[PDB]
Order: sequence, then C-alpha cells, then structure tokens
Amino acid sequence: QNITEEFYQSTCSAVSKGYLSALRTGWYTSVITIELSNIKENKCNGTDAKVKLIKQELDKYKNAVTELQLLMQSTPATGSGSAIASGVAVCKVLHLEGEVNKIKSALLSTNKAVVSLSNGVSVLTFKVLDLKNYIDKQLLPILNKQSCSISNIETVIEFQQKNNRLLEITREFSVNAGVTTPVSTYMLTNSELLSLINDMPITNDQKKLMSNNVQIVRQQSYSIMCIIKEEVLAYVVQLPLYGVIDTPCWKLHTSPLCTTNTKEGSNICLTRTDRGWYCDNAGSVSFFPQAETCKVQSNRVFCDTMNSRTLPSEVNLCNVDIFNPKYDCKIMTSKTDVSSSVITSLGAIVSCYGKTKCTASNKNRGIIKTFSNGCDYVSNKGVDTVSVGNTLYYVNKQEGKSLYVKGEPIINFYDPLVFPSDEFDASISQVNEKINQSLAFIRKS
Amino acid sequence: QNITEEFYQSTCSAVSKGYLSALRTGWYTSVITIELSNIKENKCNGTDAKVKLIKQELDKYKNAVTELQLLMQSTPATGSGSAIASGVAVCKVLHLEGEVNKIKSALLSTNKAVVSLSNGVSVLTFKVLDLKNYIDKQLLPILNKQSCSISNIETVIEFQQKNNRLLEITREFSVNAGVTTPVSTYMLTNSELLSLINDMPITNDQKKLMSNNVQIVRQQSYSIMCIIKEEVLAYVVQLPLYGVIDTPCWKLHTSPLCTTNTKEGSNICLTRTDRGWYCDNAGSVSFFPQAETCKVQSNRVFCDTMNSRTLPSEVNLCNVDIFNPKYDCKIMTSKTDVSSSVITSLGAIVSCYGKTKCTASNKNRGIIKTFSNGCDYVSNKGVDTVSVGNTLYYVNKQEGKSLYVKGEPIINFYDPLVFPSDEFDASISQVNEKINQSLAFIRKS
Amino acid sequence: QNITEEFYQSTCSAVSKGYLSALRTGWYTSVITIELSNIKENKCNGTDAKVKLIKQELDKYKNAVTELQLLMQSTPATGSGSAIASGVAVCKVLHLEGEVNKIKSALLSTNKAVVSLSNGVSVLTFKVLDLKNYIDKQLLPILNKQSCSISNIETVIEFQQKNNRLLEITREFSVNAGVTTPVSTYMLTNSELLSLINDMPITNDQKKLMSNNVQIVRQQSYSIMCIIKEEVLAYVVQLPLYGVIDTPCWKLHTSPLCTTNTKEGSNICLTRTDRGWYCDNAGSVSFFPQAETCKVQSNRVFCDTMNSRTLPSEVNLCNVDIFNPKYDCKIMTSKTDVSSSVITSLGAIVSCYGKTKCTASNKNRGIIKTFSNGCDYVSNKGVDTVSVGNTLYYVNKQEGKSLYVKGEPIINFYDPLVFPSDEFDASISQVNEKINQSLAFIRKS
Repeated sequence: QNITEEFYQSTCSAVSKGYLSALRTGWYTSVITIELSNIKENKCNGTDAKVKLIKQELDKYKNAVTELQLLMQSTPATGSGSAIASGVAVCKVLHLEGEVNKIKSALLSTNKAVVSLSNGVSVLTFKVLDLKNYIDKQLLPILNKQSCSISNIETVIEFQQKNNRLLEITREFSVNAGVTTPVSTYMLTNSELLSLINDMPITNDQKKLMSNNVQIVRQQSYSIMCIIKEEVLAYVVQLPLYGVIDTPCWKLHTSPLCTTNTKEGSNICLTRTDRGWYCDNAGSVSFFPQAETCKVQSNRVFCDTMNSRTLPSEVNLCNVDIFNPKYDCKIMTSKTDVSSSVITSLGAIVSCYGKTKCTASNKNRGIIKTFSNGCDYVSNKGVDTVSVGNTLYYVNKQEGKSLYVKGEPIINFYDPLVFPSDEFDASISQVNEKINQSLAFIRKS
Repeated sequence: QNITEEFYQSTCSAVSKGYLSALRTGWYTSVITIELSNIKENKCNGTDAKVKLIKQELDKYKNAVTELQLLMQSTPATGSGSAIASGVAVCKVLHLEGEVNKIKSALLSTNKAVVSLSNGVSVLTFKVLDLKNYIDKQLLPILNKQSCSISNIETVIEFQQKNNRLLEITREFSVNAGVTTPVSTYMLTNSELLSLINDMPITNDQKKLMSNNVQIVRQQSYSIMCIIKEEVLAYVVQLPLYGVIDTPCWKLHTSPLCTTNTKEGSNICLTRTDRGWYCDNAGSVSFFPQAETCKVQSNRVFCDTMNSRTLPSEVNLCNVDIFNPKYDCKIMTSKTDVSSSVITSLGAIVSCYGKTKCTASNKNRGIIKTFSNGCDYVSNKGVDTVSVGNTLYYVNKQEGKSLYVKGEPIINFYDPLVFPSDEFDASISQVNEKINQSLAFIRKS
Repeated sequence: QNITEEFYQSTCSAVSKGYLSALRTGWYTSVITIELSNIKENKCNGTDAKVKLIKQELDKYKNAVTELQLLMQSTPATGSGSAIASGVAVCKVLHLEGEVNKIKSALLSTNKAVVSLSNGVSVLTFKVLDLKNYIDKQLLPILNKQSCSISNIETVIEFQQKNNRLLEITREFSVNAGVTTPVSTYMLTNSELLSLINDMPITNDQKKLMSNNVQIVRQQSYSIMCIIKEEVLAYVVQLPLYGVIDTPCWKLHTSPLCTTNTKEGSNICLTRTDRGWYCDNAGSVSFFPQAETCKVQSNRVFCDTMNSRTLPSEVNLCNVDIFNPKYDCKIMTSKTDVSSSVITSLGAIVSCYGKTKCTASNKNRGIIKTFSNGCDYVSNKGVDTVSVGNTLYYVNKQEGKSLYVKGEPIINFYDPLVFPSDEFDASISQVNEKINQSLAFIRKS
C-alpha cells in the first residue's frame, strides 16, 4: 500500500516504487453464440402498421446477417495478428463441419456449457441471445398466412429489443473488420463477463482481481467474429490471462539535465533514456516503452507482455550508481536547453533553463517555491500546481512519502569542448569512449 | 480577416500569418446530476407483456447502476492526469458526506443551481435527467402489488426513453474508465451546453466565441464521473477556459532543401526544424509541436497550453534572417533527397530532386507549372492540384494573397566535404561550430 | 495465389512476395440527401401521452437540425485537407442557389438520380431518408388542431425509427466536425453502398472488387456534411477510386543485425531502413512507411497513394545485392543489441543477442528449434509460437513456401574501431565514405 518516490539529483530522474504487477502472459478464448433465424424473403398482402414495422426490422435483420457474411468474406485484415492468433485458431476449427452442430447440440439445454473442440482446446460457449427460438415461435405463425396478420404491438417492441443488440454487434464488427478492442458491452454484457470470469480456469484470487478491475480487462481483450452457419453466428472473445502477479513494479521519469553557464549556446545536456514502466518478470525486468500500453488501478499495474522488452535484472543500477560496471545506462545528449516539467506520481521534476519562470504554487497560500536554473524536484505535499513558462502543470494528489537523493549533476563532470552533443540513442560507455578517443587526437597534437 | 502567406526561398519554408488565437489557460468544472431510483429486486407473479418489458429494462437499469459502481471501484486510470486534476478534486469533495445531500437539496426546486462546495469552489450543478421522480411516481405504484399490474404501453415506452440515455452514459464511461473526450452529446446535450456556457463566469464576448464554435469546445473538454450515492449519480465535466484571445498566430511549414549537383550521392540537405503552430502569449511565443493538438475554425486558432512549448519572442527572426545573432534556429541535415510536397494554407511548397515529376496542374486548363530541381512554391490562385512522382496533392482554396520572398538557398553556402550530414536535432550554431572545428583539423595538416 | 517469402541472412531481412495491389488514385463524390421538414415551434393544449412523446422527439428533431446548423457554422477544421478537397468543392457548389433546388427537383420522382452540378461535376444523388414527406403527411394534420389530437401509437413508433437515424447522423458529425472516417453504416447503409458502387463509373471487374471488400472501402472513404437549406440536408461521401490494380506488391521486414563477440559492449549493429509496403506503380515503386495505412484482404493489398513515397524501380536491388552501384540502401547503426523478433507473414525473424532465451516452440511437440546468437529465421511450418526472453510471439498460419537465402552477415565485414555506431538515417555510401575518411586520418598518423 505504501507508495514511494525517489528523485535523483545527479541524473535528473525519479522512480516511483511500491507498485504491484499484473502482466498478461496467455490468452483464454471463449465462443459467443447468437442463435439466428434462417428465413426466406416473405411477402404477404397487408397494409397493417403492425406488420409494416416488422418488415422494416426484418430487412434490418436480414441486412445485418447478409452484411456479416460480407464481413466473413473479408479475411482477417488486422495485424501483425500475433495477438489474435489464438482467436483465429478457434475460428478455423469452427469452419469444420460437425463443429457448428456440436455447439448447437450443447447449447440447446443451457445458455452456457463447455465444449471440446477438434483442436483439443476446451472452451466455454455462451448463447447470449436466442433470436432463433424467439423469431420462429413468436413471429413465424403470425406472418405464416396468406395475408399478414393483426397481432398487437407488445410483441413487435420486444422484437425491437432483440434486433437492437444484433445491429449493435454488426455495426462494431464492420468498422473494425471484425476485431474490436476494447470489447464493448454489446460484444459481452458486464453481467455475462463476470459469469465468464467465474467459470474460467484460475484461482479464486486471480478471479477476484479480474472481477474487480473489469474495465481494464475489457481494454486488454479482443472480440473476433468467426463464421455464420446453421442458424448460428459465432465470434470468439479472447480474455487476458495473467501469469505474473504481485511482482515489483516501478515507473521511471526522466527530464533533461544541462549546465548553468551564462553565455548562451555554451551549455551541454544529457537525459536518461528508457523511461517508462519497469516490472520484474521471471528473474528479469520487463521494460514497457510505449505510453498507455500499461493501465493502472492505483497501486496495481496492468500491462501486456507483447509490447514489452526484456532487460537484465541489473538495469535498476542505473537509478543509483549510473557509472556501474555491470550495465550500460543509455543517455541522449544535446545542447537544446528548453524548460520542461514531468508530472510524476508524487510530485514533479522541473528542468529550468534560460529566463523562463519556474514556480511551484499552492492555490491558497500562493507560490511556495521558485526553481533556480538546473534540475530539481518538488514534493506533492502542499503543492497544487506547477508552472513552467506559459505552461501550467497539475500535481497528483496520491498519498505517500517522497525522498530526495542529493548528488552532483553528472553533466558537470564533462568537458564541453570534446563533448558529443548529438547522440540520439547512445550509452555511457559510448560517451565515455567517444570523449577519450577525441582526447586521443588532441594529445598527438 | 486578411490571411497572408510568405514563402522563404532561402530556407525552403513558409509562414501563414493573419490568424487569431484562443489558448486554453484554465478549467471550469461543472457537476452533472442524474437523480437515480434506489429499488430492490422486485418480483411479482405476472406474465403480462407490459410488465415483462419493464423487468427487462429494469435489469438493464439495475445492471448499468451496479456496473457504474464497479467503474467507481476503478481508481482514475487515465494519465498523466494533470489535465483532469481539477475534475478529480471536485470528485473528491463529493465523497464527503453532507455534500451529496447539499446537491440534492439545491436541485429539488430547479434543474440548475450554483453550489458552494467544501473546497471553496463555486460550481454550477445540472440535473439533466430525473429518473428518481419518474420511476417512483409512474412505475412504483404499478408494480407495488401482490401481482404485476396491467397498465398500458404509453408509460413503458417513455421509460425506454429515460433509460436509453443512462445506458448511453454508462457505455461511454466503461470503455474510457470514466474519462471521455470529446464530451459526447449524451454526457451533455448541445442544448444543455449552450445554457452552461451562458451561465459560466466570463464576458459576453468570450461566451459568444464558445457558443459559436461548440464542436471545438467539445473536443477540448473532459467528462469525468465521480460517485453514486443517495439516489444520485454525479460526474464532473471540465470546460476549457481561454485566457489568451486575439493574439497573433502563424503556422510554420518546412520542406527539405538540397543541392542540385548532377552526380548521385553528392548532395547535402537541410530542413528547418520546429514546424507547427506559433502564437504570442504573455510577451513570449508558445510553440505547438504535435499536429491536430490545435483545432482551427478558419481565421481562428484553438489550442491547449498543456501540449505547448514556451519560446522567446525572438524566435520569429528565423523566418527572415536565419543567421540572426539572437536566437538559435534549429535545422536537421541529411543526404536523402526525396521529392516531397507540403500543403500550406494558401499554396504548396514543393521540393523536387532527382528525376521525379513535379507539376502544379489545373483541372480545366491543364498543367500550369513544371518545377525544376530545388525547392519552390506555387500560389493557390488558379491551381487545383499538385503532383509529385506518383502522389497527388490538393491545394487549399482559402482566399488571400501570398508573397514570394526571393533568396539564395542557404544549402549552397556550405562545403559538402566538411558538411555534417547526420544531425537529427541540431542548430545553426552547432553546424557552424562543427564545420569550423573540422576545418581546424585540415589547417593543421 | 502463391504467397512467397525470402529471408536474407546477409541483411537480416525478409520480403513477402506474391501480393496484388489496389492503390487509391482518385476520389468519387456522391451527394447524400435527407429531405427535412421545416416546422415552427408548435404548442397545443393536450396532456395525451401520444402527443407528449411526439413533442419530446420533435425537440430532439429540432435540436439535431439547429445543432447541425451550428456545425455548419464551423468551417472545415480537419487537415491538412488535401484528402477532402474534392468533397469540399462539392459542398461549395451546393451553396449556390439554384443548386439545392436542382437536387430537390431531380429527387422528387426517384430516390436516386444523377445530377450535373455548376462546377461541371457529374455526381449521383441519394435521398436515403424522406423525413419531409413522412412528417408533413402523417404528423402535421394530427397536431394541426386547436388541441393536440388522439392518434394511436403505431405512427409514433415509426416516427421514432425515422428520427433515430438522423440523431445518429448528427452525433457522428458533431464529434468529428462533420468529417468522419470510416464511413459509418448510418452515413451510408451497406445496402445503399452496394447500390452506389454498381452505378459509379468503372468496369464490372473494378466494381466486383469494391463490392467484395466493403469494409476496406469504408475505412478508405470520408463522410463530409455540406449544408442545410430548402428542407433538405446534404453531405458528400467521397469514395476511393483505384487506378492501380494487380501490380506486384511486397512487404519488407527488418530486424537488427549485430556481431557475436563475447566481451560486452564490443559489438556493432546495423538494421535495414525503409521497412513497410512496396508496390510497383507506373514504372516506379511506391513506398508506404506508416503502418496500417495499408489494409490487406489476404493476397490483396489496399493502400492510399497520399501516405506514399515514390522510389525508383531499382530499390528492390537492396533485397539481393545490397552493395549495388545503382541505389543507396539505407541502414541505421548502433551498439544496442536487444533481442527482438518480427512476425512476418510466413514465419518470424529472430535477432538473439546476449543470454536471453530465443526458441521456436510447437504446442504439441514442444520446442522445435533453439536460436543461437545472431539473426535467423524460422518457417511457419509446424511452428505455432516463438518466444524471445519474456515476450511470446505467435506465427501467422498462411499457407505458402518460404525460402532461406544463405549469406555472410554484412556486419562482419566492418571494423568495429572505425565503425560509426550512431547513424539514425544513413546509407551504405555514407557508412562507406565515413569509414574511409576515418581511415584517411589514421594513415596520415
């Protein structure tokens, strides 16, 4: 529960420690079934407004079915496609005959049942909506006359409710070529999802975590539609399976670090590279570069290992002894000294250069701190907002202690004349070797 | 109203002048209220189709309420979160007891009223939909029988209209974890928004601008949902507050500038860096790097100062005397001479290199100009489209004069042998210093 | 139908050949019309629930019309705007009087008809919904009384169906400022689209391709709304027109290539630049850098030439003889040896460096291959997934042969001491020239 932060004055970086992990390592596939009604184009001679409204929505029903066949004609266009290979594999098994009828036989008794597929995969099936039973029992004998019948409007409105979810299904499948994420509430109702999470094979502790952070599970799950035949449409919904839980996570925040020399254009800078989410995973650390690829319920981190990067466990040494002999801490160099500010979880790192104003201000008591030229940090305690130049930043109000690690800025240890100031993705060893090789040429002079 | 453009032949860049500003500097928070009905699971013994449709939507009603509580269990996952700290602060004050009842007491008389919160913030409250009064007065005494009643269908359909907006609210909150942008029409009706803009504290001139460009205000506003208790759901909608209006804005367009030497691979190039939106703000210029972070009703520019960058006022000198002694104009160098074209607001900059065709063509009279090797500009007058290689570009038809600033291309002033041709983010001073230091080594030879 | 892949061991790259093209070269504009009803605010003295529901939706009807006028007040804010200049041009012609009435006269007889505009453009018009005829014939004489009438509910529900699509139109136009893509099913029904594709001028073969891959056409089409007047709203829907069909396409996949020296930090790397989609177009090759700018029904590639890049036909030589004297193959250099894996269409390229595990595993028989240090490739035959470190990758199951082109890795031909290892966007000639110039300084020593 304790959330900690440590600002590194020497490297102009901060690490937010005390976070718990939830890394997606596997995929669970579930087949969702809608029992459709195979009807041919009917036409009876009536002008009744009851049967007129039925024709309009039967057309919308028939159009959504025939268009979902047109989408079926479209081969999976998303990807990449590594992330959906499990759902595609289930779709391919549904093509085989004697598999669509297997689902139909197992779902006649109950709205949910486990089925063993031909590929040996044991998946749970769900008949969310039964259009077949309703349309044939309620609406078929009405319009099965020489002229359209005269039934009341109560049955027509209920038919609007049934057809409304199907229209919502085909409209989301069409714009996304049958692969939608996050899984909308119509692909799988929130009530249906919790029932699906309770069934699926994992512990009660792992089920409790997924059922509490539902929205995060929806954003890390794909809805894939596979086929339509035998009066049934089927689409597979992949669900994240998390194999790494409760391992240490920490987020690295980096800000430029320059010198404070007076004459303009005579300053060198460097910035810590590889900022983002770090989490221990199987004796190593998994790096997450892309922003918002990790979701975060407070104190818990949810990420996917597909957008990851494997790093050795010694990578955390760059947060203490950046000159460590074990790992190659990456930095980028430049002479651009623009004033910026990074909002970390328990404060804000501020890099103030030039004449631009840099202040941390509290709305009630006013400005509480004015930042001098350099890189510094302000604790979130008693600080509402932080301003840099003409840009206003707001500080997070998460409760926790923040530590200030004092240290000489490493940018002061380098000579500006032989300093390489255009290294996009370099390391300490490269900067150390490039300078010594540059000084090797000046000695021979 | 006058829109001007100036192409700089020396730097292969153009500036579109004559634009008015609208920079977001603050946030106004408004609490939106939906009076919910606290009902326990009712079950009466009836098969009437009137009461059957009620049960279906009451389940959808109860499910949307209980799921919106599940979303409430999810801590704010978006961000960052600087941009929503004001809305979060209002959400936290709503948690305190004696605050939810304060909103309920002030909204019993009118559908809108200003409320003073515990945090000293004066915010306007809105009861958009009153589900509590309708459900209890119209539907409670019907189903408050030993068996479900037999009321007509007119009341059931009206209940579908009320429940439809709530289902639209929870479905948008669920996919976005309660933070949606742009604010949809269901979070706040267009009619409700104009009424909210008229009330809010600002001048009639600032209210007239927001009420005219509604869609731009929606795209720069966040909908945040805070809590559900005491038969009321509440969600705060932040609205942009613009403190900078009618200050000069101009958009910088840059295109590569190479040499025209015949032998392949013997050409050097450079391109002006920091292209995008520039607007004067409080004695300085605010730079906007990210595209589409600024919206633009013609002749008016709408941007947010959070995605900004503060630059000194002398930054505009890079558009005239790029060799100015005051500011360090940034350029990037390379030897890649690919033919490209940038569509500016009143024409198009064309960089033609190699043998690729570069023509400005009018659909009625045909090709009007053929571009030679180098960087040039064509006015939008009498020009419909511009083609480069196999890529077709269309020119904007905005009315205004365009000026051609003749000048020797600066790429011709540099010696290709000592020229650094791999500078990602460099400046004129660095290129000037790097070449002189390279020539310092050849003199000692 | 044959899909081929060739892995290049010397360059650590693979090319997926055997694909067919479909490049968008032009735009076809179609005017979509909804005949609106011009009604003034009516108020009759009734409390009937039939006429009460009418007032609620007439307000939603009137609000959607008046708000769509507010959106009309917003000048086109999207772009750029090259891609929509054709639709904007049609919108501007609709402003001229005697043009809105021309559409109204030609659509009174049929729901679809071709119209010659003032700009000489021949466009097909579509009256998708006729709100004017329905509202005035069915609902006007009802409420045209001194007190609201007592008509039944069948007509009210049909009015809900008509007004529902209009509310769907204005809600999508509002969030996107009137420019939406992909074109939703409500901007143009799937049934209306196929009828539009059949009419439009092109061959039966080009019509058959568009009608089969409907969803891809929707994602490469824009819906633009132009004006509201004379009881008619109009919005233009641009449709892709493909001028390049059945030309060779191939996708280039690149992975880092490093050395295998034991001592850490003593390795140099290089990676092929310009990975993505390549397609021959008019005697040259069109390069597509941005991912997902090309859609892909299997065996067919759909791209837009606006996000393209024109390259000479000799660019394919970088896939065989990278040291070719005709073209300058671009590579980037670094010393970062991170283990990665690229999922190509018929396998996976794996770059294994360090101690990180690199295995290709089949779920039934287990691990089938362990990758040594370097860059290698594994065929999709009998391989389900491929793991690198803590990241799991899944292989595509597309059927086709894959060829292994053996060759000495070019990274072994370079001396690490004089090797430039920080070239972001460089070429072979630059690396060749930079090393020789570095060796020119060591000879004079």
